[PDB]
Amino acid sequence: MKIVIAPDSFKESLTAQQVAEAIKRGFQQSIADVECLLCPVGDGGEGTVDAIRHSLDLEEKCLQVTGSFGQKEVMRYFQKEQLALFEVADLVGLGKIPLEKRNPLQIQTRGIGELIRHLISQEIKEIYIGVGGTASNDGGIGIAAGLGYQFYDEDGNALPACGQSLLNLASVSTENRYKIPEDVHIRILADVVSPLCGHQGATYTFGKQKGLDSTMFEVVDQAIQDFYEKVSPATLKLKGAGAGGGIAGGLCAFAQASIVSGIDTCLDLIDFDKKVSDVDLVIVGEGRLDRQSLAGKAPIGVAKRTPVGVPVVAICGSLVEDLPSLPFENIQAAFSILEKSEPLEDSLKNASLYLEHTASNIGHLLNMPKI
Amino acid sequence: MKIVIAPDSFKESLTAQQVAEAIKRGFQQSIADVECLLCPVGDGGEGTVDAIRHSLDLEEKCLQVTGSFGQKEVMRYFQKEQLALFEVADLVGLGKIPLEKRNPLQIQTRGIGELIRHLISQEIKEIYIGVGGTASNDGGIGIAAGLGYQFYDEDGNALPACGQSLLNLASVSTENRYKIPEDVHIRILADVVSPLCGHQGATYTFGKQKGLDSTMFEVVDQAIQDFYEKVSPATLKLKGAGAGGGIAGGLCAFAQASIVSGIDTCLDLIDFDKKVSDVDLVIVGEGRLDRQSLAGKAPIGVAKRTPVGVPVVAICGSLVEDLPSLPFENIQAAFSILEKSEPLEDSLKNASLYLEHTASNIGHLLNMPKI
Repeated sequence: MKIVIAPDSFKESLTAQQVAEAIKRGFQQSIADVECLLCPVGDGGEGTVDAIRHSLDLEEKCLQVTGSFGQKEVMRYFQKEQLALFEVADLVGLGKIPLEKRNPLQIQTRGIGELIRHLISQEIKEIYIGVGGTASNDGGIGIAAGLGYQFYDEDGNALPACGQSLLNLASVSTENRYKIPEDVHIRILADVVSPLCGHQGATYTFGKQKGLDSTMFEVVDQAIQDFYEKVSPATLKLKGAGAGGGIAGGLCAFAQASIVSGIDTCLDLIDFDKKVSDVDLVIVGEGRLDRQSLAGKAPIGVAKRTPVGVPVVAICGSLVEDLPSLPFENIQAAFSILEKSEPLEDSLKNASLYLEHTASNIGHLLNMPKI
Repeated sequence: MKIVIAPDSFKESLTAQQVAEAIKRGFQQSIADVECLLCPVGDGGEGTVDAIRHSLDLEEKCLQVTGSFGQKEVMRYFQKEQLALFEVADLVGLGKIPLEKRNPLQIQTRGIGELIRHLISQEIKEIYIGVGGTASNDGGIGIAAGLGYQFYDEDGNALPACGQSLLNLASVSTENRYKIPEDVHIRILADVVSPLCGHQGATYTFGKQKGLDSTMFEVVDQAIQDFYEKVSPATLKLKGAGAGGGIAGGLCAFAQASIVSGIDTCLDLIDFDKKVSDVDLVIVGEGRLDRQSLAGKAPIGVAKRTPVGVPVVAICGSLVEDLPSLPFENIQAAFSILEKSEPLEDSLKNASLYLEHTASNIGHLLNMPKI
């Protein structure tokens, strides 16, 4: 019996790789003679790159680039031939910026632009960018500045490249703008269709979680709009241009990048379609399983690509009550790993162990005879 | 496919019968040809008699007895063939007395004695009594005062019958002591091993859980110990005698009652053995499957009685961390119905929907062809 374990990561608890391994123990502990293929995935959220890295041989490289606060910092990315990959969070990620230094309007992102230029010079044709888990809200101006663009206010001053400056933006020079070769494809793995500006835009949707008082929302969101009205108004219509506090947009208007399905892309990169060829069972999952995760998130993404006749089972951190009755399509069952009423932070902490227990219990049920 | 659903009750949530019906539903929607036999069980806790009545025909009878505050109350008991069962909770039960009048030392339990005498006068030889979920803490004097014993204070006045009088108890007259026929057997179904006194006795273990304040712990506990030292010293050694604020002790001391395994006794009454003689799956479970009291729990008891070769799946409200590795004591799998992190109060209310979903998910895993 071959089981393909393709879980997403558990937000604030475990990487997809850790989830997959915990599930594998449970099954090895309960089903004799069983092949468990680990195939951790991602839907575009932070960690999605590390997941792909487990199914695709890549080489880790580093590059000294401008950090989130000016000083030179080393950024990472992964290559394989003319293919490269990297997470924008590896530079300006929230998970590496202590709260004492959290002003989404002070953070710099140009370093991302620099990374791209070096990749092109290195003869790289396919650049997959992960966005998300970011702590910045600069509508993307950093990517612009990082690609040539220069800004000025009501006075011909340099104007520091940061979100805060978008407030005092007037003059804009698009002279020495870096040109991306037409044979180079940049793709942003998206996990959300949030637009640049608006109530559902980047500033209103993710501004609070990353140190921005609601008062500045209505103002900053406005400055971001004017900025694009001048340089690239067509970007204001792009679906997921809001991801990364506007970084996704900056990448579309200045790096000619396009935003694609985070999960579908990930699945193609790791050869999921081949890995599930002639398989008995497929395990799916994520931290919270809701109506949306069954709409276009990792879980359903994996299920949709599973051969006909192959049962799919979900093992999640938790299930919301607004879930459709199962089986849902090919998803035959869905389990929550929670074991007892306890604080949330204790569940997240024992998730690995809980995951194993659930895999074992499920295993035992499968080992059960038939009468 | 024959299934026997033998769950215990889910304290402060559902009766064993309700739990079983919810589980049944889940299986009737996930398994094509399911034959579900509901067999609710109890281990002595409040609700046990009710579970028994679903598998054993008993005529419901009433009796005008002395209530918990003096006035006349109508207690209930159930008789079959020379046999009778009743729960002490039906008179002094916690789930039958609001906190407005909640004063554990002011509650009178002589009504239980009254009922027992009536049972004997009805020529009943087998009496099974459940002691659980009580609201009183009188060490059991109420049982004695209900069986003939009389008490007097420091100067010689007839002291009222309640925990409080234990504090002014000066002397006890054993004259009008009611004599229990030698052909009468009063057995107590207890789910606790708590002794009468001490730091793990009736007062200290369950006194505050409802009523008594911590400041009066020593006074009441010592006052109770003095009472037995004067009338029934050995009873102070009986395990479980602490059940029901001491009522289990009183019964043993003044009614020549014995303390038996609640769950095991219950399985015999409902005729569980034959019910599962040729079945394929037995479902068990309770509100909280814990280790500190693992051995003794209703679930494991029901399990160890399931025939050889018959898989047992436990479905519980929650599971403690110290649970042994599966399988253990016939239990092949142990699920928690929990779906998400939420206050215990919400899980208790949704308990019914959760059980249905968990049984549903289990059935689907059972319908999957084996390899």
